[PDB]
Amino acid sequence: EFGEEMVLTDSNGEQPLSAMVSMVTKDNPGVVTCLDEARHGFETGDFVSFSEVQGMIQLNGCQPMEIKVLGPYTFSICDTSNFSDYIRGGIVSQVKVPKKISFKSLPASLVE
Repeated sequence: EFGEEMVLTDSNGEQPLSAMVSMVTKDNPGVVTCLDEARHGFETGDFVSFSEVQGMIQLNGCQPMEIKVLGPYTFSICDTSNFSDYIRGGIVSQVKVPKKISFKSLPASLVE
């Protein structure tokens, strides 16, 4: 936004990605925003979980969900109408959803 760029020391780097919640709506889907002092790194289809929320904790205790990116600091989440109203707290991180070579074989097949 401005020309400045702070002058602190190194903080971010390595390890998974994370973000903070500045404001979220209780809709289906709902539109949430990120913290000015934070950056988002998820695309339409990624997954995120809740950390320490006030009121809207049910999300954290219900496994991660799928997000939607509307903009740089704008984005939506799954249906959050079946939970309490967001009061405070709430950290959005990037869960480690399955991404390995998982396969299943019910029948038997040795040599065709």
